[PDB]
Amino acid sequence: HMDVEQLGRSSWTLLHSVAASYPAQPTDQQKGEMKQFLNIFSHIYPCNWCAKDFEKYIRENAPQVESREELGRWMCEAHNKVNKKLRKPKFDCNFWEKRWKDGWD
Amino acid sequence: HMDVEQLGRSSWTLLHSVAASYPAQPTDQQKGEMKQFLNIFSHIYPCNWCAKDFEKYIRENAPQVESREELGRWMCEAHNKVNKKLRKPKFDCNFWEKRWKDGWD
Ligand SMILES: Cc1cc2nc3c(=O)[nH]c(=O)nc-3n(C[C@H](O)[C@H](O)[C@H](O)COP(=O)(O)OP(=O)(O)OC[C@H]3O[C@@H](n4cnc5c(N)ncnc54)[C@H](O)[C@@H]3O)c2cc1C
Ligand SMILES: Cc1cc2nc3c(=O)[nH]c(=O)nc-3n(C[C@H](O)[C@H](O)[C@H](O)COP(=O)(O)OP(=O)(O)OC[C@H]3O[C@@H](n4cnc5c(N)ncnc54)[C@H](O)[C@@H]3O)c2cc1C
Repeated sequence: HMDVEQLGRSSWTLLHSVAASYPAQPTDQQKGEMKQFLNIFSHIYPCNWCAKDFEKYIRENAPQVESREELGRWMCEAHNKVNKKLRKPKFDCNFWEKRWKDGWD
Repeated sequence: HMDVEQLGRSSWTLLHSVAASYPAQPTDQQKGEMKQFLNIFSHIYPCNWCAKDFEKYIRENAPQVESREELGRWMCEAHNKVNKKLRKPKFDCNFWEKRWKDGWD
């Protein structure tokens, strides 16, 4: 059984929350585990076509893990690629921090 | 900002969904990435006390990744440890597959 909407909202909540909690100056270790986290996520995400695309996205636009600001923007753009594919409106990445780090809306 | 309830429900949805999609006979690779996924998750989960505990849980009761049936039960019991800590009722792990693999309730 696949409930792709609830799984999708839940999973974006988790991804954007992890990027909002990420350091502005990450350790070399924090950078490496974030890259691996994201790669593995793309292998095991339980919505099979969802997974492969996001996995090609990670290969063609590698996660930017040098800081919170870069990672958050990266996530916002990864999510917007999926929004475009689904004919949903674009999210203003200028407001990624207001939404996910400060928690407004 | 930390909204631990929505983040928590979202994150359990993702974890139980990944275990429901896991093979009954996983490849050696699938086993290794699941272990690493879970370890990294426990490092980066954005609710700091939540994270450390679950990380000690993974060290004291290592993820059982040999099959879907074992992994799903493991996840159910990991979640029940947190339910106990929060004075929520215990979930019947006998019904883990009905809930998360078949999608009823
Ligand atoms: C990696 C991944 C790939 C997916 N691929 C597919 C797919 O191929 N086909 C499919 O049908 N579904 C896919 N899904 C599901 C889809 O993305 C949506 O989650 C689902 O349709 C639910 O949509 P929603 O309108 O409730 O909000 P969601 O798109 O899940 O958004 C949740 C909330 O995030 C905020 N938000 C929206 N856009 C952004 C952004 N760019 N940056 C930051 N915050 C934002 C908004 O506040 C929004 O309400 C995928 C999910 C994930 C995690
Ligand atoms: C790893 C982790 C650690 C956390 N630690 C804390 C913490 O220390 N303190 C804190 O306040 N919050 C913590 N949270 C949040 C907490 O677990 C809940 O998610 C949150 O309180 C929301 O509760 P809920 O009643 O909406 O349902 P949740 O507990 O999130 O459950 C979601 C749904 O899962 C199903 N379910 C319930 N139990 C099980 C089970 N054993 N197996 C399978 N399915 C089940 C039910 O259908 C339930 O509605 C943590 C979350 C995670 C992911």
